[PDB]
Amino acid sequence: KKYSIGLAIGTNSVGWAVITDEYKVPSKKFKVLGNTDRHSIKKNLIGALLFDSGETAEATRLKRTARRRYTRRKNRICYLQEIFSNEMAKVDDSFFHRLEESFLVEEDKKHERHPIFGNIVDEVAYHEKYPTIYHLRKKLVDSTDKADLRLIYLALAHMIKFRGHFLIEGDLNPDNSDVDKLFIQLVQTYNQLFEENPINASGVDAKAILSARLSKSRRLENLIAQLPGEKKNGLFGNLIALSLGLTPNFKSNFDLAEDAKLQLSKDTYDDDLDNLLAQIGDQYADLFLAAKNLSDAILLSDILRVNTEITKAPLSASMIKRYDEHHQDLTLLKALVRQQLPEKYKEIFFDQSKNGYAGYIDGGASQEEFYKFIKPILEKMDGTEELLVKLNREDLLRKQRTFDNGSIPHQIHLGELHAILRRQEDFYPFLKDNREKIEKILTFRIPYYVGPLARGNSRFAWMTRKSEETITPWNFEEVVDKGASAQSFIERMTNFDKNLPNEKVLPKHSLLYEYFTVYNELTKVKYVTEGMRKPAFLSGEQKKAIVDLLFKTNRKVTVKQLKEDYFKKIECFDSVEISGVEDRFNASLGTYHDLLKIIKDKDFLDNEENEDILEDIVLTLTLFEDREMIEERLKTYAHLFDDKVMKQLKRRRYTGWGRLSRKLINGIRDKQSGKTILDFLKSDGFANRNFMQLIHDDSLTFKEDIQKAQVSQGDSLHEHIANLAGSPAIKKGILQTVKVVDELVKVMGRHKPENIVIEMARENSRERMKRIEEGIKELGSQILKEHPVENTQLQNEKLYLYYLQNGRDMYVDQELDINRLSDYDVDAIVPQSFLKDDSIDNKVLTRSDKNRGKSDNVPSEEVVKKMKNYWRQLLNAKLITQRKFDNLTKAERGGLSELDKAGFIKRQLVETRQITKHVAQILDSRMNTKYDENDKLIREVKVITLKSKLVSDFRKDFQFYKVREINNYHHAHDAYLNAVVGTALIKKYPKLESEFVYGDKATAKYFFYSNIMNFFKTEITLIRKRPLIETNGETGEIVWDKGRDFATVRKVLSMPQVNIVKKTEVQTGGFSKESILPKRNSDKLIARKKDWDPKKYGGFDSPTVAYSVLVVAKVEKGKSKKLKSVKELLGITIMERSSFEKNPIDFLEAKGYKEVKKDLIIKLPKYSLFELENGRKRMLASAGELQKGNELALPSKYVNFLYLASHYEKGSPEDNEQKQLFVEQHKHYLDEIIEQISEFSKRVILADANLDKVLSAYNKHRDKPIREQAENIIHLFTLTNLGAPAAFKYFDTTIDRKRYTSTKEVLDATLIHQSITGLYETRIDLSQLG
RNA sequence: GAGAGUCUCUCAGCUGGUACAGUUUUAGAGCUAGAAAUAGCAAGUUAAAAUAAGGCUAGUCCGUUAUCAACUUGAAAAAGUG
DNA sequence: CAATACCGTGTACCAGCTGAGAGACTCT
DNA sequence: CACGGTATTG
Ligand SMILES: [K+]
Ligand SMILES: [K+]
Ligand SMILES: [K+]
Ligand SMILES: [K+]
Ligand SMILES: [K+]
Ligand SMILES: [K+]
Ligand SMILES: [K+]
Ligand SMILES: [K+]
Ligand SMILES: [K+]
Ligand SMILES: [K+]
Ligand SMILES: [K+]
Ligand SMILES: [K+]
Ligand SMILES: [Mg+2]
Ligand SMILES: [Mg+2]
Repeated sequence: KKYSIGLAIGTNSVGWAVITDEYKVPSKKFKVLGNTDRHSIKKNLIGALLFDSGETAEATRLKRTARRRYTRRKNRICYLQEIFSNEMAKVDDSFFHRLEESFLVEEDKKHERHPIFGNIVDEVAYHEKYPTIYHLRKKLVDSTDKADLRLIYLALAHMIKFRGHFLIEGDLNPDNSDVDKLFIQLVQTYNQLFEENPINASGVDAKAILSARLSKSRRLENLIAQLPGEKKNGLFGNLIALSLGLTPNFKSNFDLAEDAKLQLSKDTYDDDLDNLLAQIGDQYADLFLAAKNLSDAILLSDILRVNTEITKAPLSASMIKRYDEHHQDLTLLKALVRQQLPEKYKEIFFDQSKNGYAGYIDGGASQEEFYKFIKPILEKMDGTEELLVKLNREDLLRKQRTFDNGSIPHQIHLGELHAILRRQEDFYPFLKDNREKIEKILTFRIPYYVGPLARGNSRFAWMTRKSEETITPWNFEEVVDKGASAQSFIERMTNFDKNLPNEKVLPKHSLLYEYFTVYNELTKVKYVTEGMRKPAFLSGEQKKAIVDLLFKTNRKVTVKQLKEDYFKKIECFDSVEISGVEDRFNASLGTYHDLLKIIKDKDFLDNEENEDILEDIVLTLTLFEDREMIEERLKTYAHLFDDKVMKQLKRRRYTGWGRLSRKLINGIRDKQSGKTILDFLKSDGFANRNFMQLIHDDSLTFKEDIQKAQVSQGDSLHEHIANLAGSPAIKKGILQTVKVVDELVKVMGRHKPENIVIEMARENSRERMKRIEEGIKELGSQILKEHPVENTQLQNEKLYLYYLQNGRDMYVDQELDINRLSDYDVDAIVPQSFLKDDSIDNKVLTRSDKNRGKSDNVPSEEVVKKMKNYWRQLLNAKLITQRKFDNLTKAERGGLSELDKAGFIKRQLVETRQITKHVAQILDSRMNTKYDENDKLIREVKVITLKSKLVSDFRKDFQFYKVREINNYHHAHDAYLNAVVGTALIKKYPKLESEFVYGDKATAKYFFYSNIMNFFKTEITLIRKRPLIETNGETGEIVWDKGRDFATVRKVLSMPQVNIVKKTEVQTGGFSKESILPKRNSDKLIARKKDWDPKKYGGFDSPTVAYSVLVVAKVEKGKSKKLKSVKELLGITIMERSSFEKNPIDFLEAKGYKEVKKDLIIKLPKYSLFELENGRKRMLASAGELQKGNELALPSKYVNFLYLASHYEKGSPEDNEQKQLFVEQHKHYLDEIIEQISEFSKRVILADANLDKVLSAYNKHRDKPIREQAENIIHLFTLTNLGAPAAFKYFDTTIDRKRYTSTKEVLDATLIHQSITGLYETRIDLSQLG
C-alpha cells in the first residue's frame, strides 16, 4: 500500500493527514485497550495535535539572577555584622538578634519588641531625633562626637544594603563638578579660542538654569535666551546642548563636510570626537572637554539638590530637603483644606481606598496616581500656586524611597560611608583597622566575566580558582584567577574554524584577518584600458602597491581613488574600467589605521617581525574588557612604546570574532608551492585564485588538509532540535512533528510513505516608544513636545508611521495632520503583488498613494529626487532602516527589473527559510538510510516543502474556504491539502524536484512561476482552456482528474470525525502567584517561611496544580472520626510535587486520607480527557475546574457560506456577483447554523443561561445586514470552541463565560488516554472504582 | 539546487554582573470626651527582615527553560505492545 | 452546588557570544 | 493576555 503524509507545523498545533494515490484519506479499525465495552474503534487518518506554546528561557534567567542578587546582598550584611560582632556584643549583646527577628509578632519574639535600643523611651527618642535614616546618615557624616555603635551600624548597613548603581567608572567627588564654575570655565575656553567673538556671561545664573528640573532643550533655550546675539544652534549653543545630553551637530559650526554628530551617552562618542578633532585640530580639544565636565556637573546636580559646602552628605541632605518640604507642604495643604473644603478632608487624609494622601502613604496609590488625584483639588482652591508648581515639577510631598533613586551612583553612598568611618574610627580601633574592608564590601561586585563563584555544582559557572578556599570580597584578586576566568568567559562561547575544527577563530579586528579580507576582495578585481585586448587581473606587485599607496593611507578606498591615485599616478592611464568592486571597497584595514594613530610608527606596523606582537595586542584588546587586565597583559610590551602610547592603547578596545583561524589564513602551506592562503591571495600568477578556489583546488594541498582536519559525539533527536536557531515554540512544534511522523509510520505497518509534504507557518509598544524617542531626539524635532503620545497608542499602524515620519508625507515634502490620519493612505514601497510584506519596514504613510507614481513598480524617480535627503535624515535617525531606504530609492538604480519580479514570485512559492530546511533534513535523514552501488543516498521518501500561499490560493480558488474560529479542524485540513497539492505538483512537473524536494529569460520564469498552479484549473484567463484530465507529459501517468478528485477533496474536508488531540502536559514554573497577600483567616494562604503562620504574617495563595491525582481511600468524618469511603481529585501543587512523588502514600496520609488504594492512583495532567453521556467530553483544567472537550463539526456548506457572507477575505466581478447571489439564495442557512450550534450546546456545552441569551440576541438583530450577522455568528463559536470557556460578544451583547467549577462528574465517567495522534486509545471506566 | 568569505543593516536566541521600586509583619508611646458603640482632633515621608517553600553537593552554589497518553519488563535509562 | 466579579510583581542599566533574513561584491 | 484561583452572595 502506497501513501503520503501531509504536515502543518505551527507554534500551537501540528496538523497531519495521510493520503493514498487517489488523494483519499484511509480509515482503519484501531484496537481500544481498557475496561469498557468498546474493543475497537473506526478512525480516519487525519487530525491535529494541539499544545501550549513553548516558552523561552528568559524569565527563568531573570528570576535566577534576582535570586543570586538577594543572596549576595544578604551576604554583604552578614560580612558587616561579622565585622561588628565583638564590640557590639560589648555594647548590646542582643542588637543583631532583635534585628533578625524584627519581622516576628511580639508573641513569637524572643527579645524586646523595640529593635534599636530595646526600650520604648530610647526608641521614641531616636525616631524623634532622626525621623528618617538620612537624618542619622547626615549626622554621622557631619558630627565629630562619639556615637552609639548601633547607630553607626545602622547607617553603614543601610548604605551597603542599598548601595546604588555601577554605571560610572572611576572616582567621584561631591564638589568635583560645580555647574557655575564649569560653565564659567567653558566660557573661559570659548573666549580663549574665539577672541574676536566673545560672550558676555555676567549676570547669567548658570546654576539655577542648568540644574533646573526641566527638559534638556528647555534649559538650553533658557540659557541661550540669557545670551543676546547667540543662538541655540551656534557653537556655544551646541556645546551647551552637548553638555545637556542632546545630540548636537557641530558640522555647521566648523564648516565640516563630515556630519559631526556628538552625543556623550553613545559608545561611539570617544571616536566621533577624535574624528571631529582630526578635521578642526587639537586646539578645540580643551573646549570639548570643558563641556564634558559641565555635563558631569549637571548630571550630579540632578541628584544632589543641596549646596555641597555646608555638608559632606549632599545626598542625605537632599533627602532631608525632601522630608522638610513634604512636612511644610503637608501642613499648608491640611490648613488649606480645613479652611476652604472641609468636607473633603476625611476622603483626602483618612481614606486608604481613595488616591489621596491616605492612599498615598498607607494604601496602594503611587506618586503619579496621587498627583493625578490631587491636581484638580489644588487648582480648585486658592493659595496652591507653589504647590501646583512643585506638582508639575514632580517634587511635591516626595518620599525618600522612590522609583527614581536608580540614578544614584554607588560613589555617593561610598563617600558618605567613608566620611562616617573617618569620623568614628577616632573612637573605635576596629573601625580604623576595618575601614578598607567595609569600603570594599560596599564597592566590590563579582565581575560579569567571572560569573557564579561555584565549586563544581553550577551548570552555569566557568570561574577558575588560583587556590581552594572561600572567596571573600577582600581576597577575590588572590583566590579567583581573573585572567583564566575572563578568558573562559569568551572561549566557551566562540566558534572554532569549521575548516580546522581544533583552531580558534581570529579576532575580527586582527591585522592578519583584515589583510586577508582586503587581499581576497582585491584579487578578483579586473581592469581594462584602450590598448588591452582583454580585461586583466592585478599582479602581485600591483596589489602590493595598491595596498601600500591606498589601503595604508585611507580608511576607505573608493573606485575613484583606485582610478586616479593608482592607475593615473603609476600606470599613466587617463581612462580605465574596473570590475569586481563598485563605488568603494568593502574590505579595509581599519585596525591598521587605529594602531597607526595610536603608536605613530608606520615602519613598526609594516615590519613583519612585529606581526606576532601586533596580533597578540589585538587579541588582548578583543578578549578582555577590563582596562586593568588589558594593561596587565600589554605590560610585556611596555618597552616598545612610550607611556602616552601605552595609555592610548589601553583605552583602545575591539569586539567581535571572525570566521577563520590564523592557521588557515597564514599557517598551513601547500606542499609543492610552500605558500599559505594569504601568500596566494597576495600573488597567484595570472590565475588570481581566491579563498574558495584555493580550498577547492585539487592541484593544491589545502583541500586535502581541510578534509584531514575534520573530526566527528552525535546529538540525540531532542538535543539536535534544541541546538537549532529559532523560537523555542517552533522547536517544540518540530519535535512533535517528528514524533507524529514516527507514529504514523508505525500505523501503516512500518511501511514508509512515498512523499512527506511539510508547510511551516510564518513568524513591544515600549520598543516602539524607545525607537520614536531616540529618532526624534537624534533628529532634533519638536513633534513630541507638540503631540504627546503613550506607548499603547503606537499600536495603531498609521500613528506609528506618522511619528516615524516626523509627521510628514513620505512621498511629498509637506506636513501631515494627526486629526486627519483616517483620510491618509498606507502604501507598500514595493507592491504587495510582488512582495507580500506588511511590516513597517515596507509600509509608508502618505497623503495619497497616487503620489507614489505608477502602482506597477517602486516609487518613481521624481519622488526619489524630491525625498532622498529627507529619507537619509530618517535613516540616520534610525526612523527607517537601510532596507526600507534602499527599497524607497531603487528607482534611481533602475527600479524593479523583470528578474526581480520573477524572483519575488518564486519567493512567494518556494520556501527558503533555514528552519524549514532543517526540519526537512531531519525527516529525510530519518526516512532515507540506505546507499546504492555508488554509495549515494537512496531517496525512497521525498520530503517536499511548500509555503502557505499555495494551499491558501488553492482554497480561495476552488472554494475550500476556511474559518479558523469554527473549530480546530482547519489545521488538519491544511495538512491534507498540502499533501494533495505537493504530490500532485511534483507529479505534474518532476523537474521542480530541485526546488521542492530536499536533497542534491526573466519573463519566461515570471510567466512560468505565476502560472505553475494553472493545471488544476479548467479554464484560465490571461483565455485558453485545459483538459479535464491532467497527466504527466513524459510518463503519461495521470495526476489530476478534474471531475473526480475535487469530489474526493470535498468528501475529505466534509468528514466530521477528525482526531484533534490536546497534548496533556504537567504544569511547571512558579509555585503560585507572586503577590504577598496580607494576613487573613483562610486556609488558602501559604507560608512564605516555615514558621511564618499566614494567619499572623500573610503569604501567598493561588498555587498552580502540577497534576491532579485520583484518590480512592477513606477519610475520617465528624467528631467520631468514622472512616468513610471517598473517590475524589486531589490537585498536587508544583511545590508539593517532589514530596508527593518521593512517597505518595505518606503524602496522602498526611493530607488526611487513610487506606489508600495505591494501585488505583491515576496521575491526571492538565487537559486529561473524560467522556460522559451523549459523547459529551471534558478536559481537566485543574483539580477543581473543567474545560470544554468536544469539537463542533459544522458541515462544509455552512462553513463556506459563513466565509463568503462575512467577506472573510476577491476575483472577477461576475464571480463576485455569483458568490453574492449564492449567499442571498442560501439565507436560511443562517437559522440552520444557529440550530446546529443550539443542538450542540444543549448536548455538550450545557450553559442554559448563555444559550438563551445568545438565542435572544440572534432573534434581536435579524434585521441587520447579512454580512454583519455572519461576522457575529463567527463570534458565537466561542461558546462551542474546545478549551477553556471565554467571554464573547454578539453585536453589542456580551456573553460572559460559563465555567465548569466542579470536577465531581469525571470521577464516574470514562477517562481516555490518547497516543500523540489520537488513533490509539485506552479507555478506563472510572465508575468501576470505589 | 547546496553552500563560503566580505560589507551594510535588521531580528532573534543563550549566558553573566548589578540597581531601583513594590509587597508583606514588626518598630516608629496617638490624644481627648465618653462605661461602651463612637465623635472631635493630632499624625503620616523612615527602618529591620523576607522575596519562590527550600535542597545538599554546604558553593558568596542550586531551586520557574526544554522533555512527559496508557500498558508490560525494567531498579532507572530504556526497549517493546495494537 | 450557582452566577458573579475581581485579580494576577514591575522597572532600569551594563558586558558578551551565536544564528539568520535581506540587499550587495566575489566565488565553490 | 487568558484562564485558573479566590471570595462574595445566595
Ligand atoms: K516576647
Ligand atoms: K539670544
Ligand atoms: K501607596
Ligand atoms: K518604601
Ligand atoms: K561596494
Ligand atoms: K573587548
Ligand atoms: K617605554
Ligand atoms: K513545562
Ligand atoms: K552569505
Ligand atoms: K506602629
Ligand atoms: K515533566
Ligand atoms: K497524549
Ligand atoms: Mg533565600
Ligand atoms: Mg523596600
